[PDB]
Amino acid sequence: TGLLDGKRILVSGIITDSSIAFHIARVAQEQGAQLVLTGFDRLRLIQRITDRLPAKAPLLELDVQNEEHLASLAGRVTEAIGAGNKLDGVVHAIGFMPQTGMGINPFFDAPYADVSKGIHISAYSYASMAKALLPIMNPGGSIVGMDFDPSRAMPAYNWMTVAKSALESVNRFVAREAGKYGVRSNLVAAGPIRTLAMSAIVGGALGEEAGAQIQLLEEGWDQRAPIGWNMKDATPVAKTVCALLSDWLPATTGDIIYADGGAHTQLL
Amino acid sequence: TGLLDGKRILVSGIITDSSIAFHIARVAQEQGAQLVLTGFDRLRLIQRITDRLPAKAPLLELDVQNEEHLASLAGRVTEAIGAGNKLDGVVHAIGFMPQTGMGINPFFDAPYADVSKGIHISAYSYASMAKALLPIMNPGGSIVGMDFDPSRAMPAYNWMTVAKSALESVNRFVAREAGKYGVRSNLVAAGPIRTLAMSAIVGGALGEEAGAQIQLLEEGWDQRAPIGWNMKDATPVAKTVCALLSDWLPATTGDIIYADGGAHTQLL
Amino acid sequence: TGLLDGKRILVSGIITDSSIAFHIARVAQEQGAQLVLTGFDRLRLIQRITDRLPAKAPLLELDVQNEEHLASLAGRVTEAIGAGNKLDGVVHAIGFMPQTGMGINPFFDAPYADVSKGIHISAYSYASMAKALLPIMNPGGSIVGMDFDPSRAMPAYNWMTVAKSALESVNRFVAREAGKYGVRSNLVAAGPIRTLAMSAIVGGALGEEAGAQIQLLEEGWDQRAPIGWNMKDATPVAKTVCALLSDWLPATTGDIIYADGGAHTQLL
Amino acid sequence: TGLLDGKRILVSGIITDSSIAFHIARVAQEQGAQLVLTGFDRLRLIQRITDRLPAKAPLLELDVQNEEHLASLAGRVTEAIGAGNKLDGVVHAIGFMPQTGMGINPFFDAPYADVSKGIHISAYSYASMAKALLPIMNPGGSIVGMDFDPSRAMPAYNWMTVAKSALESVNRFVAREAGKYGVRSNLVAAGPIRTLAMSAIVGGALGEEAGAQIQLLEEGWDQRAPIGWNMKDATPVAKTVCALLSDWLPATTGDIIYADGGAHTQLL
Repeated sequence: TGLLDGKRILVSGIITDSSIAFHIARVAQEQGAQLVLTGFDRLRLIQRITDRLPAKAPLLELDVQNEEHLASLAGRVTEAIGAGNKLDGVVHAIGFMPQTGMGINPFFDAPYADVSKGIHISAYSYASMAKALLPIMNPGGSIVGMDFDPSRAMPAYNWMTVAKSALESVNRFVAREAGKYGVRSNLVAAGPIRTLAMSAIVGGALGEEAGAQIQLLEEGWDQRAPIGWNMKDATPVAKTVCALLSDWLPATTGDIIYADGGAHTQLL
Repeated sequence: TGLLDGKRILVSGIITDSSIAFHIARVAQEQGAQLVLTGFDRLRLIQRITDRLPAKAPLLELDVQNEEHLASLAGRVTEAIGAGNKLDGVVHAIGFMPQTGMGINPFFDAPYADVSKGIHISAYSYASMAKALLPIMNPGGSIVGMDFDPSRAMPAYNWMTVAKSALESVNRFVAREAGKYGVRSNLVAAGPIRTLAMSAIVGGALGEEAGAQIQLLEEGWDQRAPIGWNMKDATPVAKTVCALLSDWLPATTGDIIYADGGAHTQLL
Repeated sequence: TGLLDGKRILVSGIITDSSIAFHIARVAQEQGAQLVLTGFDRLRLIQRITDRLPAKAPLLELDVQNEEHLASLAGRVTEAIGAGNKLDGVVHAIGFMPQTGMGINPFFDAPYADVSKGIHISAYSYASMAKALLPIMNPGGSIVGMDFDPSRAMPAYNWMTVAKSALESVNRFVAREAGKYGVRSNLVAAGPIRTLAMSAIVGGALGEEAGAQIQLLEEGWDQRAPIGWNMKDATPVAKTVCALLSDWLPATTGDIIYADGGAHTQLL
Repeated sequence: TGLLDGKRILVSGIITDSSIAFHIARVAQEQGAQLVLTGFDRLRLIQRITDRLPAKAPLLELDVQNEEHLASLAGRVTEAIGAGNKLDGVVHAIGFMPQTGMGINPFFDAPYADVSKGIHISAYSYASMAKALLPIMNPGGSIVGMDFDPSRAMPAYNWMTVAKSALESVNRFVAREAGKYGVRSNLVAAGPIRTLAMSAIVGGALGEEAGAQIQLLEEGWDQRAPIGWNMKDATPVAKTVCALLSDWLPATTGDIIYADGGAHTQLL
């Protein structure tokens, strides 16, 4: 059976088999969910890099900045899951901020064009995935986005934090649209997960000054977290997203679940 | 198979079979948990109630304000669960504020003795129960208290709100103690549930003024909750506690999960 | 005498004489501030309106979306205030959301173009103005923007709420930059004031259907506010901004001061 | 002239001359306020300290744990300020947790009688004084308590933190009551300041480990604070308290002003 047994869940954001979305997809399939995966205009690129999930899953093209991809999402999901089936779950794990908005570009030097793209994909596309999929979501259904607690400013994250503040705000509005469908909308605020993107940042692609800043932020999590924080382990975070996809948090929406080791709840 | 399968879980606070504790225990059992219940005083009267549970559970005595109680709990639990066995969960679902500090009475008119007693039971006993039980908890274990979001003042909850503020703060310190045991500590902040004392609040014993203030409270909650809020139904709360008791929020502690229909995320 | 004696303060966002900006600027002047005003699209109507102010203040053009206006702002402000003088205060009271992102229009129907513009104006420009003006601010300086508590979703406000969420996040990052200059950055989270966007999609008229939600929403401030809320009266919010522009809140930055009658502290 | 000119302000909790409390009174007097002061057992030692204040103030006796002191205070305050004179401000700067609930003693080991006493003095007495004093406050008045951000758990502060959480809640409720008199109630959430029992309770009289763990705690402020935090300067806090005592924050109540260098707004 498993936690998500029977549930039809669309999972966006997988880019690598170390993506938070990939582990979310993984844990979901292990828990019996039936997935529909999405990846940007690169349904063929997500093809190479996800033949690694426990079960096969239809993969669909979605560039969330593409209003056509969005108008047709519901259409192709249905095609994918079977006419007469609906989604039980939607995982939005799409986050992106041009590195001009997050990494060593001064916070002030991030062009709005880039911030705006960061917010399009990171925050707004949450409302657009909700708009696209809510009509093909079952009551008791669950939308989950990925958050990184922006409630305090932090070095390097910069405009991405801004985008996550925006996303949290968007989440409470999604929940209110979502609740007309009996659907809940929540975010999972993850502690830092050193994946493909994060390790190059800390590896100094976005330079010494930002890698340092991220490293020192990211190391504060484990010190802070009463239960610690392994940034190399997406599983706790994937399991939390699946808890949100399950029927075990039936009265939470508009909300944020911290899967951060309890870091956010401790000063030091 | 069940969410909580193979979990040993202490549930405190079942005083009647409608109190969220009862529902927690019930769902916990339906999820495959082996319960140790606590009660104090009317212990033969509490076993009459816990007899209405799906499964037998040892009922131990525990006045949470007391020590031949608290200091002996771990021992008595260990005897109840057996040599070699530890608890995976602790549920604190004890809330008491003398009615002088409740909705009927002016905020300024609650004596400290009563406030103090209400905080002892509702907040400080959370630390007490963690102190008592942590030694006999398994890593990955989970302590959950019951919260009623006190971040905004509400009339006709008065000092109880204050007690829940205190609880929330206690929860975060407990988490930091619990983490040393690999153990989570969280609060489930429930929407308003009618019991036999929060029921006896609205039922008549509060008189017009406090009964109307509480109904205005509870009705706005349903309005606010994007997925709605059912005053009468403890299940969503009970499931949430169980989520928390499960392995599915392994990265959450010091924290609060709002099982409140999302009301706290919406202004109207 | 006067809170703001000797202080030079840039006030942006005066479009009207009822606008929070107008009253901030008036209060600042009554308090002995020397103002610089900025404005954009109807600059001669603006000059008419800034006349209704106790003292004349130069109006400089400033389209916050215009990077060249921004790049030139300090030098114009400086020529306006005389060389060797720097600003002590900056008021950002610019907030705008294309009404696709507000009022009667779905949250889901706002094109991103519109959300992006509103966030540009409402949130990003706060960092823009900080960037433009920090170089010409005195230590002990203050930058204040206008917030509307977006911590909880509400009907109508929609994408403007999201932009206010972004703005609060923007503000904390701006504080971090501003602090280098010994400058504070804070937001005043105002209760609702009727002017030309919390009253021109309001207006007690865009249907007797969902105009009702917003009416419920907005009359909830006065009712929630322990000291009440007067929607017609920008003075208390203007005074709050002035306190932040003063030296009387010298240890507060990256922060939000709620000038809302304490409504957001109260659930009902 | 003066910020608080004409203001009759009662200030409680002056117990050292290095206090936030002592500096609130000093700054209040420098700003024209006529003070009334209160103290309890160490009455010679308090009358000594308050002599260090630039102006004479009546010192009245007030054990906030004493319902006779409280039910009486208003009469004595009137006696000292003169019949038909009301207070315009009340400052609650009474904070005390017995040692077992603070610093080095585990959080777990604090007996409730200590916790209860700390909460009585630190939180409940905020409602006590408001109740004692609201009847003799002017509309336009202002009650201010001293907070220390308890939103996240930190080492050492322990049950003091819990007390602070409770106070924050108490304040929101005080605002309800107070708002019936035209009176605001707010807390100033100060950064760590080094007092007398902070040249003891972190200076050199808790241990070696409680003058380096509270020190490590407290020095993260100045790191985090965008405009910095001087542990030794209670003036920014005293001034913030006076802002709140002034008419410059007329729309804020039930609230918390963070005079903490903006530290709570920033993660690293």
